[PDB]
Amino acid sequence: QQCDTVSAWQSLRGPGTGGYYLFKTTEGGKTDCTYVKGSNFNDAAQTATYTYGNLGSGNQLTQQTASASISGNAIVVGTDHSEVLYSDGSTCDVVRLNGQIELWIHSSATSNTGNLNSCCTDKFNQEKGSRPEHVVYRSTCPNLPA
Repeated sequence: QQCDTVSAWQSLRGPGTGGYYLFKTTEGGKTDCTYVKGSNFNDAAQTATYTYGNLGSGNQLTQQTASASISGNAIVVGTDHSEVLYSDGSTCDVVRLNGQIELWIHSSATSNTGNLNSCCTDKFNQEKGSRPEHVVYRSTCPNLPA
């Protein structure tokens, strides 16, 4: 019931393999197959390399890298501070960034998007209020870089 979230670092790192697709967001105009993928995890410093992007041309994911870090209860990539609203550290995250509510899903969770952690879906549904949602992930998205 309490749906106790993991820490921002535990969210960022996740299972420590694979990556995350943006599943739902309040933000319109988002490019299909938006994703992030962490690597080079430094548990002591709570830093990682992020590779991120979305669907580009030629049915290929774009890739750009950045240092990811933690500030308070936010995952920091460039100037973006994504505040962790709920994460299980395993399969899904709900974050707030630039006013938007975002539900991210691990690559392992993409085949059953109707059976996600109830804590994630409840948090997303509560926090979006009356704002329309947008679905960004589709099954035909390419696999993540690696």
